[PDB]
Amino acid sequence: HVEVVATIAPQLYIEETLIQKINHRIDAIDVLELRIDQIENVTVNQVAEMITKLKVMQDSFKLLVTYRTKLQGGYGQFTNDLYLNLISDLANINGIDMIDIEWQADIDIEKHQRIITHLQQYNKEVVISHHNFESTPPLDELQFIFFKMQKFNPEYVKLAVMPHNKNDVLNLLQAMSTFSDTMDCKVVGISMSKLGLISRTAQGVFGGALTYGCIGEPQAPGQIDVTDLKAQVTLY
Amino acid sequence: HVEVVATIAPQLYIEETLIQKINHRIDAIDVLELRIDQIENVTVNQVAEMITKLKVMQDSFKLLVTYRTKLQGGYGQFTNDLYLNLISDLANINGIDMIDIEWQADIDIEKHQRIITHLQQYNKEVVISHHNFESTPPLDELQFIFFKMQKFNPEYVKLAVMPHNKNDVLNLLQAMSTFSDTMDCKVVGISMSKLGLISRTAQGVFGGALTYGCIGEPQAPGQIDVTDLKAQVTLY
Ligand SMILES: *[C@H]1C=C(C(=O)O)C[C@@H](O)[C@@H]1O
Ligand SMILES: *[C@H]1C=C(C(=O)O)C[C@@H](O)[C@@H]1O
Ligand SMILES: [Cl-]
Ligand SMILES: [Cl-]
Repeated sequence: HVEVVATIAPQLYIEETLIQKINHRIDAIDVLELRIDQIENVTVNQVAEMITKLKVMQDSFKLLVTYRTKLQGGYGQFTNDLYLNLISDLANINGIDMIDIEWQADIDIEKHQRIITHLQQYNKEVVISHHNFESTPPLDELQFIFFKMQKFNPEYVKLAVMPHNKNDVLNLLQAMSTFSDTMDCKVVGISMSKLGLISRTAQGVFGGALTYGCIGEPQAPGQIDVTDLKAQVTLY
Repeated sequence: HVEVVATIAPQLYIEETLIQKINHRIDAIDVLELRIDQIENVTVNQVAEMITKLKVMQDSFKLLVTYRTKLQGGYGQFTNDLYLNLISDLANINGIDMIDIEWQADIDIEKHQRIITHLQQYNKEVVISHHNFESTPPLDELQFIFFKMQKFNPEYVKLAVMPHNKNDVLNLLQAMSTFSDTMDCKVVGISMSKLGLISRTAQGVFGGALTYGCIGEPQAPGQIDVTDLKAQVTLY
């Protein structure tokens, strides 16, 4: 039941060459993730334009739009206020199925619940996400983070962490697995880098709902092509 | 550094057709495991004859001979006395590189140390093995079993256990991983069945030294072809 996400990161012009590679991989892709943080001064209208090119394929996959802030390992240098206005305004593009919203311990909980409630009222599935690109907290802290993110009643919680050792990979898998056993909410757990690759291929074994791959070059530490990732998912 | 084992289980006649399939897979196979417990009243001289056919390939892989008792999930119904005489007598076949000897909590420790010391004096590498085909003990018990088997100073310790859930798979990986961090001894940890398949493909990720696959049909619960298993090992 694990769905394969293809992450793309184009500029305001989605190339015909990229549309072509998406189509060659159509049977591997359940979710197409349009990263937009790589577009300096991206607007909602530019996102709407790019989605017009993708929606022809809307029958073959769900569309997820993700603005990854620089603080959380992406390229987005929007202010928190401009970022949260972008997330809220993405509710109006009909073609979007899913929206990523970032979680960290210092957020305004009230504002986050307002935006999340708004996205869901506009029939958008919310992925609440947390990335640590430096380290992997101990097991009890990983479970704590999943627990705090699920309190917003999102469709998905996503935790991505950087292992320094084997135990860090096992702690991410164990946290995801325990969460998946106890909660209705869908869970996504990533151990990044080649060391954590087993979290991407065996995601379904440990109760996770999405696994992220690329079409060309790795879009995050440890990513492989979605054709190869679908083949991996199929093995487990 | 994880070595791929190809398990074969022939009758006194090793078929030319089997020798052919071994040769097609020569680049995937580091260790050829000749199971012999499927041969009722197998003798050391019959093993010696079969090894004559295999030793032409001795440059391309190590030869491991394994008598798996019925109590430990194999077909061998030799008495403990006849089984331990077979293990000791395998020391005299020059072509054998490795010998599997079974461990369980009720063994005569003195006799086991004598045989293990004899095999090693005859320049055989010892794999001390324990199989539980019904269940997976809790983490502290898994570590206990590895700890008791390593006290014999074997070349390898091998624990194969049957998971009932995700936590059982994670406990096998964690036990193997902790053992590999603290001991010089090589370690092999198998979670059997499709649920435990990640233990076979990601064995090297968690500090394990061997991973077992087949040439045709699965020879143990969860096994895949050694070509596909080598490809998996190569990914991690
Ligand atoms: C979340 C996680 C990713 C990953 O680790 O592969 C890729 C990124 O684009 C997603 O937003
Ligand atoms: C030990 C383990 C095996 C496995 O689980 O694949 C196969 C068996 O032949 C080995 O002795
Ligand atoms: Cl699809
Ligand atoms: Cl070889």
